[PDB]
Amino acid sequence: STGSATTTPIDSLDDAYITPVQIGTPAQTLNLDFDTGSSDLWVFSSETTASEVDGQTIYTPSKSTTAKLLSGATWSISYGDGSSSSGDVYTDTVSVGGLTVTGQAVESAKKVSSSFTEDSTIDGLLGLAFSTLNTVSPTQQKTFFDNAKASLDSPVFTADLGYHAPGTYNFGFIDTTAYTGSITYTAVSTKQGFWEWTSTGYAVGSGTFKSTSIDGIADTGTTLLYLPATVVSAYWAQVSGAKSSSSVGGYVFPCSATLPSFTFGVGSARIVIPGDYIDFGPISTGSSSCFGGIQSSAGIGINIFGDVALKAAFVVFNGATTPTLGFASK
Repeated sequence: STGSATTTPIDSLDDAYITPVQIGTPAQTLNLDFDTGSSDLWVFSSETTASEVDGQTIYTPSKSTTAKLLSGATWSISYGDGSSSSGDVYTDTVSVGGLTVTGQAVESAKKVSSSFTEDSTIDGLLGLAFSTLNTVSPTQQKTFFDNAKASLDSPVFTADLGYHAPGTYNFGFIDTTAYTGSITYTAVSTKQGFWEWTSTGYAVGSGTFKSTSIDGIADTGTTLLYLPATVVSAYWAQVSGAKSSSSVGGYVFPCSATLPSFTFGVGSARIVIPGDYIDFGPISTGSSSCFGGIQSSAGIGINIFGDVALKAAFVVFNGATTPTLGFASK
């Protein structure tokens, strides 16, 4: 089997991407944030505290003939940005882009933090990291990909995120028309439950490539590119007037600036992030100070190849017995 779904930026900055997901019988379609940095599929629901729902589409398990309470199971998650959610669990039929999993754990939110309430466009998350990070207790549950894997033509999914435009998540096949050149594959460590890999270095604009190992995770659920402070300083030093602002919470730059590209290494191959991808606009409406899309990972504890990096590539998440990651230009 295979599946293919379009993923759409939630706003003009590509702050996140939403992908329609069918849950239950008859289908209830929710727009979920596909997140390769977590492993819970959770949704706004009929059980969510009413004061914490503001425009989201909710899953109502009582209206699904295939929903079954997973008795005794609860979940609770916190994300790197400080947001969180928690609740109980149903199993139900879940389909993405024509690909159907029966018995998928659908984690129903009873509580969500302010960040989620305030974002009307995201109805929940669909985790695509390794199932070892799934938070369901006392019986840990499998991700949608893990459940689908054995049925898929090939045990892979791909992320093809657009810059200021829609893109595609495919399951079970590699669309050879979706990228240019060849795909370069690189080793993955699953020891922390992430799609963790090692970049071979970086370049700033037309500068010389610096060969250096950068351990990080491929994370579709993080907006920006978070790298070591040395690397990030080297980038922003090429932008006149750029500076790290503790009050704003990262590097800002004059909105009048032209940003250089940023290149990262995948084995001997190179992915170029155009400068435009690194502009996240005025820090506040009408400001001439703009927020940078490359930020320091210092104090996160891990480097994160978020959407800023991933949308510059066609990315293969290979879930074979020994997982790997593939990157191609597009």
